[PDB]
Amino acid sequence: KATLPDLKYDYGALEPYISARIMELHHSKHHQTYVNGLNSALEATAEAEAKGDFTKAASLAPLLNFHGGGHLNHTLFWENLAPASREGGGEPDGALKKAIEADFGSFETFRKQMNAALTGIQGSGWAWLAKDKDSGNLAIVTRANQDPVTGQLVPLMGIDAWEHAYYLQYENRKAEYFEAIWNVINWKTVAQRFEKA
Amino acid sequence: KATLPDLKYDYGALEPYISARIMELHHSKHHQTYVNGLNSALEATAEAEAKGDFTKAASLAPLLNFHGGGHLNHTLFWENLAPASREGGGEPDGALKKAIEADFGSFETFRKQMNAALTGIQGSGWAWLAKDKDSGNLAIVTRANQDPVTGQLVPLMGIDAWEHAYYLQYENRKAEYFEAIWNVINWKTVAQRFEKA
Amino acid sequence: KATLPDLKYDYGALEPYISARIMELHHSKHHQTYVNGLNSALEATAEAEAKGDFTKAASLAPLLNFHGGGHLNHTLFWENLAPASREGGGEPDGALKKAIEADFGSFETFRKQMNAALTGIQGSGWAWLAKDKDSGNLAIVTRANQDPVTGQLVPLMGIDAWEHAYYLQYENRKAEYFEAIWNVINWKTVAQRFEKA
Amino acid sequence: KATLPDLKYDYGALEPYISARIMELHHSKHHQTYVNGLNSALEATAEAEAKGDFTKAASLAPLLNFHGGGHLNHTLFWENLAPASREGGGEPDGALKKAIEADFGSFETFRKQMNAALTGIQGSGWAWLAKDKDSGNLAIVTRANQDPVTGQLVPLMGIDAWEHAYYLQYENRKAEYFEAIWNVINWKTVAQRFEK
Ligand SMILES: [Mn+3]
Ligand SMILES: [Mn+3]
Ligand SMILES: [Mn+3]
Ligand SMILES: [Mn+3]
Ligand code: NA
Ligand code: NA
Ligand code: NA
Ligand code: NA
Ligand code: NA
Ligand code: NA
Repeated sequence: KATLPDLKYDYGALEPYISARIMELHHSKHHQTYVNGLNSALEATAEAEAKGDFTKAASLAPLLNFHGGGHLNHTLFWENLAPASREGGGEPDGALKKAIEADFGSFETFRKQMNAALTGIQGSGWAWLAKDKDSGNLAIVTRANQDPVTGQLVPLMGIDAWEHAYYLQYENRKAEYFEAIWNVINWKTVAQRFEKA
Repeated sequence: KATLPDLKYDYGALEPYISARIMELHHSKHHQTYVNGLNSALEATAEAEAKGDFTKAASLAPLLNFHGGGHLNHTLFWENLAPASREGGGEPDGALKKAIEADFGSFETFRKQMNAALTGIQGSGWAWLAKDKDSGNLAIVTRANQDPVTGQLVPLMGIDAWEHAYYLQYENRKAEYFEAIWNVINWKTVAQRFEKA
Repeated sequence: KATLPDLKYDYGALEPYISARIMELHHSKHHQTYVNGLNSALEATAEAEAKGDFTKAASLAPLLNFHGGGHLNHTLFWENLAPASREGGGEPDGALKKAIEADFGSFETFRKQMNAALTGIQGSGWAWLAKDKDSGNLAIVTRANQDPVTGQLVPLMGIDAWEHAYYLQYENRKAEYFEAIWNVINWKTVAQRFEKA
Repeated sequence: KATLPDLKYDYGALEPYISARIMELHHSKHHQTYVNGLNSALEATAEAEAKGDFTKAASLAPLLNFHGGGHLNHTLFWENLAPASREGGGEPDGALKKAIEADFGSFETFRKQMNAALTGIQGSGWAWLAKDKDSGNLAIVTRANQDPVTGQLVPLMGIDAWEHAYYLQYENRKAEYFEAIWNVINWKTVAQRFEK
């Protein structure tokens, strides 16, 4: 079944940009809950279907979307987060940089639009840098709740805008979080994602 | 494996209220598409799960909801329709009639409010008479697209408000469709559901 | 122009159930932001309407829904909260208590159903005890984000399930918050609302 | 007062690709209903605000989005439609041709993508070729119901996937409609919107 991926660093390795207690709760509590809920959903869909109860199997689709989205979203999230002193922060280079410039004008303009995109989210949700699977063309998208980036879009970089991703440190000052997190984004990971398939 | 149920009468039995062409298409084409989509979603989900691809599994949630919802909703829809010369039309009686009367004042008022609810649906959707699983109180709810009536509420009588349910015969004049369909509602089916919920 | 209502008590007066900092931010930051956004939207709608720019006028709808809902919800929310030493806590009496018994069997069943409702919200949202304006029947509903309770239902008592409502004090342990808040619900306010709806 | 815009041709001018009956219904009944609906929402929002009733004003937001969106979407829709014999059909030229070829690979690749997006719409909705207001970066997007394309994205070409846009002629065969409509898309208009 699905498992919680370990982090590549200690919970407090993203300070002062994200607090240890946030990293701790977020990974060990919130994501774990999505892992658990993802396994429970697949198991119920399975057991309902072996019984020919499609009404029941189809009634689990929202929980599969919520938890399956959560597990995926957070997995990609830790992956593109890293300590500022090491591979976190800065900006991309090579092929990824060139497409960002060609699709957004500059990295700085992309940053602004993404922060703007994050700001505009009403309630719980995510903003993503994504590409078209076929052309590679880049876009800034947002997702409500745990809805994922899938299908025609491949996700490259995600910032979680749920209140639980920042409130303990930044409280209602969500702008400060959105500005701060760029220091711990791992653009090496984003490039790998972009430069593949 | 999920299957398209046959109707209990011929495609033209509900004329003049719903045309034979509408019924034919609605069943043979539209509902069939939902059945196939449901089995396809469920196969693709199991295929993924065996290969530990939870990303793919979760990505199929929308199609499971949509097609799983279409199958259930249309299944119940056909069941609460019957030719006017038989079990269709008229008004409910017995415990059902008293329950309608309790929660809506009269059958006529319920019929008025449901017609309004159908009229107020923006885009594609369904209106249902539903029953609270604990108290038994009745209400009119609306659902977008093919989202089902599930959880706290049990569906008893549905009317489809997607344009394919009426456009060939009534065009934009949805109010005429909503008024006409009461002539072919199977209140014997509804009362059966009412007894078991 | 819309204005921030004043609380009827000091920020720390709902302790230990809700912390002072939470009440402070929730009222002076979050609600104040909705009030500002609502006025901003209504000014913008008027400015475009006078220029015959109906494209602009329509585009301001999500903001009008978002802020105007947030204004309504929180206004109501402060009104059905009070200190335990005073009007807060306990159980309702009179017509309300009995109406609750009629539609949920007991006050405690309703309580469990409310907490179950709150817990089941995916993402940001609210749970309400509402009353049907025609039948007088009570029900528990949920709303996404700041989507209000309007139309056929009249809100009677609301609980806020957005994370900023509890996270500083309860962190991810929302069930502690949902359980804890009943000690500061103002049933007399809810009773006034019941009487007049 | 918002008003129903005039079409620049007779209702039967888009046949055999869109029928006279669909066109007449779509314009004279559906869009007219969005026009009246918008004006009513703006009125009641005007009434409400004067009364200091902000609960009533906010409660009108769903209708404003729905009707205001429908007015905008259909306005643009007729503008990017024209009789095949004239401004309709064919391919876009100019820098718009170049952009599509840059962003999608080919017009043929782009077309298929949109047709697939349109087919992929669950329920009522639209598909749009849009550009980013700041970069000119093209995207295919979809909107539920009458939700419009505003803000960071500028719509350039819309195709309506509501069932009332095709069912009378094509019935359930939505793909037939999606493939057909390309012979009456006005790319001159789409090219204007692109050049802003
Ligand atoms: Mn999160
Ligand atoms: Mn149908
Ligand atoms: Mn709040
Ligand atoms: Mn249309
Ligand atoms: Na990490
Ligand atoms: Na591009
Ligand atoms: Na907020
Ligand atoms: Na709205
Ligand atoms: Na959409
Ligand atoms: Na036909």
